[PDB]
This record gives sequence, structure tokens and C-alpha cells, in this order.
Amino acid sequence: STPGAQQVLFRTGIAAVNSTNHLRVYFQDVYGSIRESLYEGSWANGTEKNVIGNAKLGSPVAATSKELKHIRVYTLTEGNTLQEFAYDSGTGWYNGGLGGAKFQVAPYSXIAAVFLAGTDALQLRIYAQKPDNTIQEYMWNGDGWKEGTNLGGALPGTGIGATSFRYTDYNGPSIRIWFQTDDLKLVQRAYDPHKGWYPDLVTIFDRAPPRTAIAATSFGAGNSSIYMRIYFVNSDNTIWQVCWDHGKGYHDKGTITPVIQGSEVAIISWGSFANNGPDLRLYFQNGTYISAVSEWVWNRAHGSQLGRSALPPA
Amino acid sequence: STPGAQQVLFRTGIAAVNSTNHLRVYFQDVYGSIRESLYEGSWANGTEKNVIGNAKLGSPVAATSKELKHIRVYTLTEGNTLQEFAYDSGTGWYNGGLGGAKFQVAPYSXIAAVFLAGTDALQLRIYAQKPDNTIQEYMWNGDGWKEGTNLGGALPGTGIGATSFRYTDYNGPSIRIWFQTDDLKLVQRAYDPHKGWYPDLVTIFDRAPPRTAIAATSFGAGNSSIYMRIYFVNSDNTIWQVCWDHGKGYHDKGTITPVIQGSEVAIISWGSFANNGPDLRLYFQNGTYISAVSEWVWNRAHGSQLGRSALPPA
Ligand SMILES: C[Se][C@@H]1O[C@@H](C)[C@@H](O)[C@@H](O)[C@@H]1O
Ligand SMILES: C[Se][C@@H]1O[C@@H](C)[C@@H](O)[C@@H](O)[C@@H]1O
Ligand SMILES: C[Se][C@@H]1O[C@@H](C)[C@@H](O)[C@@H](O)[C@@H]1O
Ligand SMILES: C[Se][C@@H]1O[C@@H](C)[C@@H](O)[C@@H](O)[C@@H]1O
Ligand SMILES: C[Se][C@@H]1O[C@@H](C)[C@@H](O)[C@@H](O)[C@@H]1O
Ligand SMILES: C[Se][C@@H]1O[C@@H](C)[C@@H](O)[C@@H](O)[C@@H]1O
Ligand SMILES: C[Se][C@@H]1O[C@@H](C)[C@@H](O)[C@@H](O)[C@@H]1O
Ligand SMILES: C[Se][C@@H]1O[C@@H](C)[C@@H](O)[C@@H](O)[C@@H]1O
Ligand SMILES: C[Se][C@@H]1O[C@@H](C)[C@@H](O)[C@@H](O)[C@@H]1O
Ligand SMILES: C[Se][C@@H]1O[C@@H](C)[C@@H](O)[C@@H](O)[C@@H]1O
Ligand SMILES: C[Se][C@@H]1O[C@@H](C)[C@@H](O)[C@@H](O)[C@@H]1O
Ligand SMILES: C[Se][C@@H]1O[C@@H](C)[C@@H](O)[C@@H](O)[C@@H]1O
Ligand SMILES: C[Se][C@@H]1O[C@@H](C)[C@@H](O)[C@@H](O)[C@@H]1O
Repeated sequence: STPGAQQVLFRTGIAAVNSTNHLRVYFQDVYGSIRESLYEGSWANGTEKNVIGNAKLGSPVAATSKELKHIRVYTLTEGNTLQEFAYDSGTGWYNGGLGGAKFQVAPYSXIAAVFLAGTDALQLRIYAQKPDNTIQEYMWNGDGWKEGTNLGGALPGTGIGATSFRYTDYNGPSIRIWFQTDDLKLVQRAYDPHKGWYPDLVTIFDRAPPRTAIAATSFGAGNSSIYMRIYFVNSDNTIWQVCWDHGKGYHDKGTITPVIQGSEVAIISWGSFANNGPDLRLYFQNGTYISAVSEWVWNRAHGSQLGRSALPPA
Repeated sequence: STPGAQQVLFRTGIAAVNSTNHLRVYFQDVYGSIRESLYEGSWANGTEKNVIGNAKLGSPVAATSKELKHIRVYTLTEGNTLQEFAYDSGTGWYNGGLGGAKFQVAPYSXIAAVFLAGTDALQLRIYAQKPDNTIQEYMWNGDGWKEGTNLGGALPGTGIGATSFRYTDYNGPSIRIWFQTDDLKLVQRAYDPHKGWYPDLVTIFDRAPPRTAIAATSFGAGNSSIYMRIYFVNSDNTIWQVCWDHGKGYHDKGTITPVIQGSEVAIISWGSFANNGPDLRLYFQNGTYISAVSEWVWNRAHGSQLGRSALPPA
């Protein structure tokens, strides 16, 4: 191992944000602090001087951004309430408003977060699991936090993946979320502005490990067209990918890379097939230096490759 | 799931003690409390009424006993010091002396504990991992806690299994400990009263998952003879067993039962092959009610069988 790597919690929550190839990765240290590693042409930070706040040990870690102008990082307090660390350009980091709402969730809740796509306005949708095991949406539309739509029952401790995109022919945002049901299937719920939350539940995987990690991205929005990728940890102790491609729908799935038992997973993307992309980066633990966070890369130049072996502070 | 099963921490530390078929099982709830479930002709307890103390979330949990007259349960404080919850018949539960010594260990340390075999005196040996990744023994011999032997380097966050037995031709106790080295092998170290700690590490398994759980038991001590069993979680997401049997040594190993990715494991035993035994009981998580603790049984009557499907409070 390395002393650095030993600072990273084993099975830490992991989240990532980006503006194209300018990246940030969030994780929890063994003391419960949430730290930020950074990529601006090289890997940096992730040290005890790069702490953005504290959360209960073992907390979920979620993040979403508008480029690197606005970053929001979501975790659980010791009281199992949702909280938010906020970065705005020209201010820096501060404690966001979410914590003050004291939204209480199940102690084993995961979190997913999106800024709504295709507007300049800062609108947020956060997803977590209430004590009754339902998935609840929480909303910020610029005038205070309030509950949004309740999306129904899920497996207690389900992972939650989320993405927002805006079709170029629509005048409002779309949302897709994924989670696991009691029967262990992985499913999608979907929001479009005309149909609202669709009264359906699309199965994307028939049977996954209980409380498997779930992470999702989308790219290449067009006229009534989108590309999506959902990742989870399968029973083979590897991350699997599920693909949605416009014109084919949910048409393929398969193994991507090995991970430790119970690894968490984060995904970021940029670009699209139409612009010499997309680019994908996954973050996870695969046993490098025992507890370091590792990266997997997809790009048009070289396809599927392992990226940075061990993120800072390793 | 069930409301009770939802209180059990997913990947909780697990420990167990017994006097023959009178059983106690310790685990951590989602709030960090350490709870006791019991078997006295039937299963009970494990509720908010059966809390014995508090420990850092995700703490190791180890326990040892002299029958059910003296029980000691070891975990980490938020400060990463060793602490002890103690039960003595008549006294009940109390905060043991160990905490006062403020022994600082790695935040990712595991714990093993034994009462030394073959004496009525209360003599304890506790094993944990220091920040320099060495395995340290801590001793109680009736006059305060002291550091004992340091057993050298180990993989950071290694599991630690321990047992003590007394050969019927010896005049003092033996100790065996197992842990994982940086190369990912699982090794034994051994103490006997004529040799002290043997200089050599003995490999019991060539390659195991990093930071796999390790738990051990022994039974059937005779003249220069013993039987031992060591359990760990393999890369196939099952508990494997490693067998020492007198006259054959370390001669077999294999899978026992499936578990959740990253399950912890506890083992208790009683009786012997000579006297229509032994009895073995393993405790682990295998996904029953998502987060319940389950039991596996070995006995002469029926051999290998699943036992209680979901321990109390499930
Ligand atoms: C073309 Se270098 C490649 O992409 C960068 C944006 C980073 O993800 C880096 O770790 C990786 O090796
Ligand atoms: C321009 Se300051 C730099 O980039 C911001 C987007 C944040 O990630 C901050 O923590 C970092 O130090
Ligand atoms: C100056 Se409001 C700030 O930004 C919004 C987009 C929300 O994240 C809110 O909780 C936060 O405090
Ligand atoms: C407008 Se949200 C309000 O102001 C922000 C700047 C933060 O202090 C946040 O915690 C608070 O709830
Ligand atoms: C305009 Se309805 C409002 O915003 C949508 C984008 C969804 O988050 C929905 O659940 C919410 O009630
Ligand atoms: C009108 Se297809 C709609 O949007 C796609 C992008 C998918 O999420 C599909 O499951 C959904 O029903
Ligand atoms: C046309 Se390759 C397809 O799309 C890429 C964006 C990656 O998700 C890759 O894993 C997949 O097989
Ligand atoms: C002969 Se019942 C058998 O043994 C008891 C001692 C308990 O382990 C119980 O759960 C098991 O089914
Ligand atoms: C006779 Se009290 C009963 O048995 C003791 C040995 C302990 O396990 C205690 O917690 C339990 O309530
Ligand atoms: C009446 Se001392 C009591 O029992 C000893 C055996 C030790 O476990 C010690 O730490 C504890 O406080
Ligand atoms: C009699 Se030496 C004393 O007790 C032995 C049983 C071992 O625990 C050893 O490490 C310790 O120094
Ligand atoms: C004099 Se064999 C001695 O004791 C056995 C019980 C085993 O632990 C073995 O590895 C060790 O060398
Ligand atoms: C004589 Se069967 C042998 O010993 C029992 C005590 C159990 O450990 C069993 O799994 C093993 O195969």
C-alpha cells in the first residue's frame, strides 16, 4: 500500500464532476472527511488540505455540476439527514442550503443528484431513500428546498443512479433514474415534460447483487434522441455496463473492469459520437495499493483502457 | 426485508461466544451501537433493548469468553483506540479497562481476542494493527493492560483470526493467529510455551481478496494434538474453510456457503470428534432479508446445513 492510499476509506462513496476533460473526484477518508482530487492536465490534491466537509462514516457521496462553475456534493450527516457542500466560481466552497431542510432518510440510503439540463437557471433534483424504503425526490428551483415526486418502493439500501439531459427539440428537461427493486432487478424510472414520470418501470438488468452500486451518465442529446450508460457491480466482482443507444434502445450489456467486493462507482462523460467522442471516465476501487481509487477510460482514440492507477492521495 | 433486519449494518462486524449450545452473537446496528443476540434453546434479543455499548461506524467486532461466565467484546472508538465491553456473571455489562490504556491503532485495523486456554485465571490476548501496519498483541494478566509481542508487518486492514488451546500434555497455553500479508497470502503465526512465537509464517492460502474477513476456531485438544478451522471470504463471494486435523496437518480447504460481497464472519465451536462432535456455527451475511445475519451449522447428525436463516432482530 502507500501512506496516501491508506487514507482512503475502503468502499468509500465516490462521485465525480467535470467540464470536458477538467475533472474533480470526491471520496471519503478513513476519518469521515470528504476530500476532492483534481485533474487539470495532471492529477492533484486529495490530501487532508483538500477537505470540503464531513459526513457520517460510510456515507453515500454524490455530486453534480454545471461545468466547473457550480459544483454540489451530497452526503449524509450523523443524523441521517441530507446535506450539501457547494462550490460557486468567485465564492469558493460553502455549506449549501440542503442541510437546513433536515430531510431525514433511511440510515442506509444512497443519494443521486442532477442539475436539470438545458437551462441557465440552477435547478436541482436529489434522490434518496426514506425510512419507508421509497425513493423520494427533493427539489431546488431557486426559492428554497422542498420535496418533489415520490417514485415508489425500492430495495432497502438500493444504489441510485441519475442523469438529466434535454432533447434539442424539447423545451424542458428530461430525467432518468435507476435503482434496484425488492426482487433484485435493476430498473429505470423516467421523466419527460409531457408525460411527467412515466407510469412504468423498465427493467435494465434481471438480477443484481443486493445493494449493488449504481451510476449513470448520458451524452449526445439530439432531436428526440439520447445515449445513456448505466454501471453496476455484478456478482462476478466486476463493473457491468448497460447501454442505451438511440435507434436501438437498451440493446447490450457486459463486463467492463474488475473491482473489489462491494466497490462503489462513479461515472462522468463529455462529448458525443458526433464530435469525436464520447469520453467516459469511471472511478472505483479495484485493490490498487489495497484502498486507492482507480480510473477506467473510454475514448475514440483507444477504446476501453485502464486510466490512472491510483488517484491522489495515493 | 423486515424493520429488524434493516437495523443490522450491512457488512457489520460479527463476533460470537458460547458455552456448548448456549450462544451469543454480537453485531453493529446502523447507528453504531453494538447489540447482542442470544440462543438459549431458542433465538431472541438483538433489539434496541440489547445494546452493550457504542463504537465507530464500521468498527471491527471481536469477542471471547470463559463459557458464559465472563464475556469481553472488543471494538474501536471514534478515536481509533481499542475499547472493551465486559460481562461478568452477577455484575452484568460494564465498560472494561482496556479503553483506559488508549491504545491507538490504524483506523482500518481489525481486532482478534482470546482468553488463554487451560486456566481458570482471566488472561487475555488482543491482536490489532498499529499505524505502521504491524500486528500488535495487547495483554491482560491481572495487573493492567500492557503491550505484548509485536508480530511484524501485515497487509493494511488485514483480517485477524485467533484461537487459544492447551494441549493436555503441556503446562501452558498455545496461541495461533492468522492474517494476510502484503502479497495477499493468508498466513499463520504460532505461539507455544517452549518456543514462544515461532519465527516462521506458515502459508494457509496462496491468494485471498484484499482485506478479506478471517475467523478461526480450534477444538479437541489432546496430547500434542489439536483440530483447527479457519474461515475467510474468497473471490467467489463464498466463505472458504481451511482444515488442520491432527495427523494430517493443513490438508484440505474448500467452499462452505455463499455470502454477500465483503461479508464479515464469526465462528464458534464445542465438543470433539472423540465425543460425537464437534459442533460448529458460522455467522455471516448472505443477503437474507437483505441485511440480516445468517447461520451455518456443522454437526455429526447432519453435517453441513444452513441454520437460522435470519438472526434476531430480523
Ligand atoms: C488523455 Se489522458 C486520460 O484522460 C484524462 C482526462 C484523465 O482521465 C487521465 O487520468 C486519463 O489517463
Ligand atoms: C478554481 Se479552484 C479549483 O477548482 C474548483 C472548480 C473547485 O474544484 C476547487 O475545489 C478547486 O480548488
Ligand atoms: C446561494 Se443558493 C445555493 O445554490 C443552490 C443551487 C442550492 O444548491 C442551494 O442549496 C445552495 O445553498
Ligand atoms: C440561499 Se440558501 C442559504 O444561503 C446560502 C449561501 C447558504 O448559507 C445556505 O446554507 C443557506 O440556506
Ligand atoms: C415541473 Se414538475 C417538477 O419538476 C420536474 C422536472 C420533476 O422533477 C418533477 O418530479 C417535479 O415535480
Ligand atoms: C420514449 Se423512450 C424513453 O426515453 C428513453 C431515452 C428511455 O429512457 C426509454 O426507456 C424511455 O421510455
Ligand atoms: C460504440 Se462502443 C460503446 O459505446 C462506448 C461509448 C462505450 O460505452 C463502450 O463501452 C460501448 O461498447
Ligand atoms: C440443534 Se438446533 C441448531 O443448533 C442451535 C445450537 C442453534 O445453532 C440453532 O440455530 C441451530 O438450528
Ligand atoms: C444471564 Se443475563 C444473559 O446472559 C449473559 C451471559 C449475557 O449474554 C447477557 O447479556 C444476557 O442478558
Ligand atoms: C475486573 Se477487571 C475486567 O476484567 C479483566 C479480565 C479485563 O477484561 C479488564 O479490562 C476488565 O475491566
Ligand atoms: C508468557 Se510470554 C506472554 O504470554 C504469551 C502467552 C504470549 O501472549 C506472549 O506474546 C506474551 O509475551
Ligand atoms: C508442532 Se506443529 C504446530 O502446531 C500446529 C497446531 C500447527 O499450527 C502448525 O502450523 C505448527 O507448526
Ligand atoms: C470430518 Se468433516 C470436516 O470437519 C468438520 C468439523 C467440518 O469442518 C467439515 O466442514 C469438514 O469437512
